[PDB]
Amino acid sequence: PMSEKQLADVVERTVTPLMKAQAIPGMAVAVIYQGQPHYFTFGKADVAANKPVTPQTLFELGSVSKTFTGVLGGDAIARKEISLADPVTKYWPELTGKQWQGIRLLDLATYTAGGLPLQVPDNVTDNASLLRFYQSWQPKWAPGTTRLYANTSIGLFGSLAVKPSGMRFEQAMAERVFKPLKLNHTWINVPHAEESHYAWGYREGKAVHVSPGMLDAEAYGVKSNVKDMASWVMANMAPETLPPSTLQQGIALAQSRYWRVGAMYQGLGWEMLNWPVDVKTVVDGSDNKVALVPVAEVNPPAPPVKASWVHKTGSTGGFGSYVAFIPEKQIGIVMLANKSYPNPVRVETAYRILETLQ
Repeated sequence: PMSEKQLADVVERTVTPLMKAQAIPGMAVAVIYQGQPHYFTFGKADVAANKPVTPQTLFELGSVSKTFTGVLGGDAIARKEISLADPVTKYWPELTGKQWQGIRLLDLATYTAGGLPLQVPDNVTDNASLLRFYQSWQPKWAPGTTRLYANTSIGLFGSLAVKPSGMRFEQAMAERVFKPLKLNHTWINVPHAEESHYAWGYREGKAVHVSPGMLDAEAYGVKSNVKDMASWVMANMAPETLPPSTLQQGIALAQSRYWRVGAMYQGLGWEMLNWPVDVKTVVDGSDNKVALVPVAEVNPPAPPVKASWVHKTGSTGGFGSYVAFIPEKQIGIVMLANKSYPNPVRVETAYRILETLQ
């Protein structure tokens, strides 16, 4: 096996030229190897203040948040509070339009409603306007037949999935996911007392934080540090080491295979490819296209496959994050950066580091 010094050299030799070429001010990396997290930090969390990235620096996870939403939804299924087969209208009866007949929680969770768009419009700022948005939406294809990656899809899934619990989404996430996993520095809203740890993001050289928006918490709103994110990867890679619970069951539901697009399988938030797989296949299987694509159904959904590359990319205006793991090999990686840089580059960087552990 690689020593800690050998692993540090692999990470540093990869990340240093990457950060220079991409103008990424700061990165935090965790490698999961031999059952242990290994932390590596680089650069600046706050350029103007010359504050370094540390293992306590909070980054915006952007769409990596969808993995938390998927697991929380899986937990609600395991609690018997919701079923993926339930109609959307069971949880939002005001969605009376005929286009909503036949659309299920499954379709919201996995982007198969028939072309719900990527973003909630910024001018939609309350529930009355959000209702009008969904009631005006016209699908392009029948439900359960196409994939279009969308915050309006999985974001609405998360909001509806928590309704039987009596808690708002943020409360439910804290009580049912963050707290049982001891993710005590993972936040949907960064508390005032934690702001000193919150990195700035950088877009066109300017310091930025994610803007508020409807469904933000559900689709892109989690902030976390590299230590909690390493714990999140460990819990999802080896849920059998957790005590028996609805959360453990929900982790399994989120890594179940519901649809296939090419070499990618869609979970709840998580996405998977069968392992072994070449890096070019992972890159080609992780583009969320602007246009709709057809899907193949996995019926019934297939339970988690240990021989998988499991991953999620995510960004905000100022941040770029990536998590990936291979349960068969018990290796994984977290890369948090305070600039958004291309998703294929995140995959290539992660794949190269993980390949040295094999």
